Amino acid sequence: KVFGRCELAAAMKRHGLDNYRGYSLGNWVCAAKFESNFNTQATNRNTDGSTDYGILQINSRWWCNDGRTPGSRNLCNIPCSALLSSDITASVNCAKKIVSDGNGMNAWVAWRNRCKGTDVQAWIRGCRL
Ligand SMILES: CC(=O)N[C@@H]1[C@@H](O)[C@H](O[C@@H]2O[C@H](CO)[C@@H](O[C@@H]3O[C@H](CO)[C@@H](O)[C@H](O)[C@H]3NC(C)=O)[C@H](O)[C@H]2NC(C)=O)[C@@H](CO)O[C@H]1O
Ligand SMILES: [Cl-]
Repeated sequence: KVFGRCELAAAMKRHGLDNYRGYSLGNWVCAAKFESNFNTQATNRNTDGSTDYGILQINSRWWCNDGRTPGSRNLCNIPCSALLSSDITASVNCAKKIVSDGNGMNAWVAWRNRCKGTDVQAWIRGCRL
């Protein structure tokens, strides 16, 4: 599923990400835009052999099991394929644990390099929230 911007904003708010760990909704929408272009099916291989999955490009070295990332963890206790669903529940629940793990939203490379320190409020402009 390719979410609309305000569509994804509304789904993220419903699942409790607006101001989760202090990060306003626009941060999460901006992160998803540059991680996945709002595409729940997005996957990308990393040089270390891990893969990033879904709307928030959650990585198989730490967070989910894809059966092909040796010596990895599965800290969200979930198959990585669950992160590709049109329903973002699994991705949001896993994202909550990631952003709680010490480094905040810096865990998302695209957020650090493209959203952090910008006017992220613009990402929810016009949305009926
Ligand atoms: C969205 C996503 O999947 N992002 C991936 C990152 O999560 C990952 O970064 C590494 O994440 C682990 C787990 O959060 C980091 O470990 C934590 O490090 C902090 C100290 O910095 C410590 O407080 C935590 O206890 C520790 N958690 C553990 C050990 O479970 C680790 O620092 C991150 N590594 C780096 C190089 O930033 C990166 C890299 O694999 O991938 C993203 O895609
Ligand atoms: Cl980047």
